[PDB]
Amino acid sequence: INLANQIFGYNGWSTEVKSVVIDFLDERQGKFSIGCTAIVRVTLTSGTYREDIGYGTVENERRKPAAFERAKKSAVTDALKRSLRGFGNA
Amino acid sequence: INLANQIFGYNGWSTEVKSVVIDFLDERQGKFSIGCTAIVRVTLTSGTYREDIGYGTVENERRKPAAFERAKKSAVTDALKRSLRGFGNA
Amino acid sequence: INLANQIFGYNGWSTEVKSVVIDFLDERQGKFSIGCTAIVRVTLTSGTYREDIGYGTVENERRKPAAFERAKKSAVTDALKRSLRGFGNA
Amino acid sequence: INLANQIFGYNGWSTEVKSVVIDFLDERQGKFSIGCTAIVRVTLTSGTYREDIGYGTVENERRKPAAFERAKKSAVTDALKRSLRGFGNA
Amino acid sequence: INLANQIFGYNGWSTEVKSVVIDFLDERQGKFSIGCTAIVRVTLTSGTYREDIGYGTVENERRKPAAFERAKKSAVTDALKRSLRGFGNA
Amino acid sequence: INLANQIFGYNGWSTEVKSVVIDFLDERQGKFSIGCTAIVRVTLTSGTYREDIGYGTVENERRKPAAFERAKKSAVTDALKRSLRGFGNA
Amino acid sequence: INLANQIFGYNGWSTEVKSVVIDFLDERQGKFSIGCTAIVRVTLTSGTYREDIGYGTVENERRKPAAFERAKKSAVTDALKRSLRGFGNA
Amino acid sequence: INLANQIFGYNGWSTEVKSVVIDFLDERQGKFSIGCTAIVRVTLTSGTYREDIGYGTVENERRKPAAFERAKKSAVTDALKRSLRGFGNA
Amino acid sequence: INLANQIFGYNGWSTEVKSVVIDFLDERQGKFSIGCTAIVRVTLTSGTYREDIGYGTVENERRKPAAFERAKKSAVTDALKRSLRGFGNA
Amino acid sequence: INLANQIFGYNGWSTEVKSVVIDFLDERQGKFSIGCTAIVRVTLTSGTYREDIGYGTVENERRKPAAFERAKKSAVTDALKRSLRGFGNA
Repeated sequence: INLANQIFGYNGWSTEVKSVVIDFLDERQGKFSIGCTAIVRVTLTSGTYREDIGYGTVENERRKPAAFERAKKSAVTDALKRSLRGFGNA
Repeated sequence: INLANQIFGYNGWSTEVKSVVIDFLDERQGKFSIGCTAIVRVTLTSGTYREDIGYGTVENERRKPAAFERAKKSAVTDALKRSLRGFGNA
Repeated sequence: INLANQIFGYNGWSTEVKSVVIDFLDERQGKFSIGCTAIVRVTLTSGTYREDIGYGTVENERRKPAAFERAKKSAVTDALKRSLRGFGNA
Repeated sequence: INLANQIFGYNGWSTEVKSVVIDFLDERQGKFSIGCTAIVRVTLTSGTYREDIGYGTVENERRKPAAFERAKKSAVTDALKRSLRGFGNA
Repeated sequence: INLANQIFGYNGWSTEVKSVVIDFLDERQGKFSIGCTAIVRVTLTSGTYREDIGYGTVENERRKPAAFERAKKSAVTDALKRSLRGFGNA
Repeated sequence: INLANQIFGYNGWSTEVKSVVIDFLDERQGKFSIGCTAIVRVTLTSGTYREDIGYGTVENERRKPAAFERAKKSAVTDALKRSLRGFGNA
Repeated sequence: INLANQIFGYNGWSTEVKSVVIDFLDERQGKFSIGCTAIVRVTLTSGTYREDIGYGTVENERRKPAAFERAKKSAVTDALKRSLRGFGNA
Repeated sequence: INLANQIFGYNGWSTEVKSVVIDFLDERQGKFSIGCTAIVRVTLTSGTYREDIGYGTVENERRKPAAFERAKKSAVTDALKRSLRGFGNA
Repeated sequence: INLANQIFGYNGWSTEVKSVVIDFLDERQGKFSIGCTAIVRVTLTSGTYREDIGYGTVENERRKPAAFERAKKSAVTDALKRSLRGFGNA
Repeated sequence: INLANQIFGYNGWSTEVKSVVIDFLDERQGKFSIGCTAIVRVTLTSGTYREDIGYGTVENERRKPAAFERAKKSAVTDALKRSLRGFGNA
């Protein structure tokens, strides 16, 4: 993630999470196999964006952190997917 | 997709997903046959937009990654359809 | 479709799929006879727009590819309706 | 329609279908008597719009997609209604 | 209506149908007695406007053109009501 | 009503029917005793708006023009109430 | 109300009825004891507003003008409440 | 309230009633013990704005002026809370 | 609260209660243990806004002022949470 | 959070809680295990924004401050994730 804040400047690239929505909710023998779709929209200092969508899922999560960490992995998967789409080296 | 970044500038073309919708969900013998339609937008450096619409489907997906890669691959095929429709070589 | 990119410049005309809506869904003998209507508004550089409506239909599509095909054919019909509606030769 | 492109310029008038709605749906002995109401808004190069309301109908069309052409005829008769209301010869 | 196009410039007055609503629906011995209220706003070239509303009703219409000409007569009656409301001779 | 067009210029004052709302509906022995509240807003050439509310009610109307003249009379009495509020003599 | 037109100019003080809501409806021995709440904002020529809220109620109204004079009296008393709020003598 | 009109100018301080919400309704032995919340803002001639909420409650109000106190006393106490919040002496 | 007006200018800060919401309603033998969530946004004269979220609760309140607790507990808690977040001494 | 006020100026960064929503509510042996997601958006003086989401959970909270603590500490965890994502040292 810091590689992005390294290719662009400390005030070069921005983030605006459009929508983060739940896909399903499971209760099978206490397992919570749930996923989420997140759409972040980066904005370089040149006013060029790269909106995309990423997914984040968790399988068992008995303690009920299934809604805890799914959000962060989904959001960071989308940040990685934006770099995959463009700005691979610049 | 990288060819689009090659033909345009590194800050020449953009992407604005505005409509990701899942149409049907199946439960047949555990298999999930689901589809998704994605509509994106592009603010080109010259301010021209080749909006379009793409579709992606998955047949069995026993582990339920059906809702996982449907969105990503629908978005990528719709971005490909954007090149297919307009900007054939430029 | 490429003739539109030819009679105009590579950045001459635009496209904005305003509304794609499906009308019905059939299951008679496992056949899916479904049709959708789509509205688009191409935009010339001068700013003139041409809004239309286009309908795309499929008859049997037993393995349910209808949703995949309906959008593409509706968009193609919509664009042809634009071409006949205006800018026939310029 | 081409006569309108003749009196005006190739980039003189516009078109905007913003309200296309379906009043009823009949299945009398398989026949589909359905109608639709469409509202267009043409815009001259001088900026003087002209918005009216046009209606179309179909009587039998035992083919299930009787919705295929209703929109087209409603829109064209609504454009004809715009021609009738104003700009009769210019 | 052509008298309005005569007193005003061909590009002098404009028109936009704000709302077109259906009051009721009757099925008495197959006869349809239905009415609509239409609100249009006209706009002179000087920027002044004259909003008003009009009503159009049909009694029997056994063929069911009851929804066919109700809208046209409502819009016509309401433009006439605008003419009587203001711009009587200029 | 014409006195308003006389004290102001033909292009001095305007009118904007903001909202017409039907309070109730009656069916007693076929008689329709119904009313409506119309809120119009006028605008002088000096940009001084005068918004108000008026009401028109019918008592019997066996033929059912009860929804026909209620709206027009309500709009008229509200336009009159606007003059009662301000612009009495100017 | 005319005193407000006297203290200010003929085009100095404006009115904008923003929210008229009736809270309840009674049918007790046919008598209608109903109330209405009206919120309007006035505007001086100096671009200073003075928003408030007033209430108009009626008790018996056997003829059912209960919905007739409620709005008029609510708007009147709310304008009076604006006068009490500010512009007491100017 | 007049002290506010004294500390600032006659056209220096404004009022914008934003949200009046009725909390509940009581019918106990005909007594109406009801409360209301009013959110208003004031605007100073310098462009600064103070926004707050105020609550008004009534216990018995056998005659049912309970809704009458909503329009007056809740707004009054919220306006007082605005002065409490700021501009205590200037 | 007055200390914030003291470090700031008399017209330097602003308050905007964005959202006051009820969380729950409890009726325990007359007790009302309810809490409310208030999000307010402040704005300094330098155009530097600062949003946050505050909470205010009441335990027994047999007299039912449990709804009025707001602007006296919850909103002032948000005013204090904003002060804690930033502008600790300036 | 004060460290952010140290690296940036007293009027350098901002905060805007765009959406806080509670995920679930548990009533197990009186204990409440609830979670909340908050989306804040910091804004630097240079018009650069870190939009992000964070989560806050509470397990037992028998007294029911569960809806009280989560709102504050989830927003705090998410403002911390702001620094975790960007502006590591500046």
